[PDB]
Amino acid sequence: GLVPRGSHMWIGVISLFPEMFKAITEFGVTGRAVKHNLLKVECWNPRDFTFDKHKTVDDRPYGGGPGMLMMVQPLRDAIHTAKAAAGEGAKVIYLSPQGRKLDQGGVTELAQNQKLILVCGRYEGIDERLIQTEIDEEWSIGDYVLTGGELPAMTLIDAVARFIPGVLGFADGLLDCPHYTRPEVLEGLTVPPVLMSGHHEEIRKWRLKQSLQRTWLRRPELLEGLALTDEQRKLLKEAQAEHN
Amino acid sequence: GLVPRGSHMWIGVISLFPEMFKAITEFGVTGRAVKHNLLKVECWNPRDFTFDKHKTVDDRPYGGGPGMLMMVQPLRDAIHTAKAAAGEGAKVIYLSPQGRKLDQGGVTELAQNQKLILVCGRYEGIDERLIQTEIDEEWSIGDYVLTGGELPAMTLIDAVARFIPGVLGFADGLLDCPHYTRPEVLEGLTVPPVLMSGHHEEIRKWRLKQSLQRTWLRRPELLEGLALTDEQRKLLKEAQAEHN
Ligand SMILES: CC(C)(C)c1cccc(C(=O)NCC2(NC(=O)c3cccc4nocc34)CCCCC2)c1
Ligand SMILES: CC(C)(C)c1cccc(C(=O)NCC2(NC(=O)c3cccc4nocc34)CCCCC2)c1
Repeated sequence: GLVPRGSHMWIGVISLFPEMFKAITEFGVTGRAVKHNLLKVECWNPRDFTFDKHKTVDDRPYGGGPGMLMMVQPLRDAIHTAKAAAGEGAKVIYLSPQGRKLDQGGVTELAQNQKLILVCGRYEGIDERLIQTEIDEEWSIGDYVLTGGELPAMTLIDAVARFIPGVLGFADGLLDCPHYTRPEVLEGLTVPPVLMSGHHEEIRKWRLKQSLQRTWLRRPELLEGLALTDEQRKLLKEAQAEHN
Repeated sequence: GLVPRGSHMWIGVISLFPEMFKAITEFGVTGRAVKHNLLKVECWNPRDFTFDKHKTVDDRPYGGGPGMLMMVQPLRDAIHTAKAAAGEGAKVIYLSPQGRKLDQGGVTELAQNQKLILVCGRYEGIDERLIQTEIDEEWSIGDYVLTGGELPAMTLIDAVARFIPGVLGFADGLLDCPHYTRPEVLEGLTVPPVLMSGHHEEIRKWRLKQSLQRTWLRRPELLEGLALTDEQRKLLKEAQAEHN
C-alpha cells in the first residue's frame, strides 16, 4: 500500500432512498474509490427509525397546507446514529436550496473533512429547529427546483472524492481549452494545425490561451478570484484584443 | 386517463454508465413518473457502438498529454442512434462545465421540449467539433469539478420532470419560509406561535414575509429578475427594516 492508513474518506448519508447511492458507489471513479477502500459511503434510512406500523417518515406542517415535511423523530434519530458511527469530528451537511452555493473553493473546503454526514431532504424539507440542533452547514449545488437532496449529495460526493489520496494516485479550475481527438477531419472540420504540429511548446501556449479566452467569455466570474501569472495575463490580453 | 396522450416526456441519454440512471428511473417522483408512463428515459451506451475487440471508448488528444477524451466515433454513433429513435424535433444537450448555467428559468425553457437527448461526458470531455456537428445546447448545473456528466444529467431530468403533466396532477421559485412540524417544542426550541394559532390569514402573511426575507439574505440575485407584488414589496420592506 502506497497510501497512509488514515487518509481514507468516510461519508455517512441520511436518505429515504439509500439505493440511489449505488449510482456513485458502483460506477466510475467513485466506484473504483469504494472498491479500493479509499472511499466509504454508509447510508441510514429514516424509514428504519420509525415505530409506527406503516413506517411513516413524513409529517404535516404547523399552520397547515399541502407542503409535507420530513418527520422529525425518524430523521433526527437516523442522524444521531450516523453521528455515533462517525465518532468525533464528523461535519453534518444538509443539502439544501437555502444553503451556501457550492463552487470549487467550497468543494476544496469540504474535502478537508475526513468524515462527513450528508442529510438529504424530501417533501418540502426539514424542520427549521433541526437545522439549528443537528446541522453544521447548509450547501446548495445550484438554483433550481429538485424533488430531493440525493442527487445534490451524490454530486458533492463525486466532487470531493477527487481530493482523496489514492484517487488519481488552481489553473486547472479554469474552463478547459477546446479538445480535439481522431479523426483529423470530422465532417469537413479540421483540427487546429498547431495541435498536429508536434511543437509541444506551441501546443502548451495555444491550449492555455484558449482556456483563458473561454473562461473570459463564458465564466468571467471565475477570473475575479485569481491573480493570474504573467504568462496567463499576456495570453489573455492577446485573446481579448484578437476578439475584435 | 386524465392526461392527454401526447404530453408524455421522452429523454434519450448517452452515457458510458447507463445503470446509474436507475437512481432516477426507479425511485421517488421520477420513479413514479416512469412507472405511470409519464416519463420515458432511454439510454444508449457508446461502448455498444465500438468495433474493436476491447470496446475502446476513449481516445488520446491531438497535441498529447494525459487528458483522455471520449472516442469520437462510438459517441457520435450513439448520438445518431438516439436521434433516429427520437424522430424529428429532439434537442441535443451536452451536460458540460462550459455550458450555460442552469437555473429555474433555464429548467422551464428546457421543459418545453417533449423530446430531449442528453449527452454525458467522461474523461476530459468530447471533441470540440462534435459540439458543432451534433450538440444543440450546452448546459451546466454548477461551477465545480466532477468526474462525469451523468449526475448533472440526472439533476436536469429531476428538475424538468416536475413540469410533466400528470406529475403532481414564480413566487414558488423564491426560497421557502422556515418549516415547522411536530413536536411543539424540540429540545427546548418552540414553534413560532402564529403557526400554532389557527389564524390562517396571519399564517399566510407570516410565511410569505419569511420567504421574502430569507431570499433577500441568502439569494438576493433571485429578486433581481422579478417585479414583486404590492403585498410582497410591503412585507419585504418590513422585514428589511426589522433586520436592523
Ligand atoms: C430558489 C430555488 C433554489 C430554485 C428553490 C426554491 C424553493 C425550493 C427549492 C427546492 O428545490 N426545494 C426542494 C428540495 N431541493 C433540494 O434539496 C435542492 C434543490 C436545488 C439544489 C440543491 N442542493 O442541495 C439540495 C438542493 C428537495 C426536497 C427537500 C427540500 C429541498 C428550490
Ligand atoms: C470551472 C469548472 C466548472 C470548475 C470546471 C473547469 C474544468 C473542468 C471541469 C469539470 O468538471 N470537468 C469534468 C466534466 N464535468 C462535467 O461534466 C460537469 C461539471 C460540473 C457541472 C456540470 N454540469 O453538467 C456537466 C458538468 C466531467 C467529465 C467530462 C468533462 C466534463 C469543471
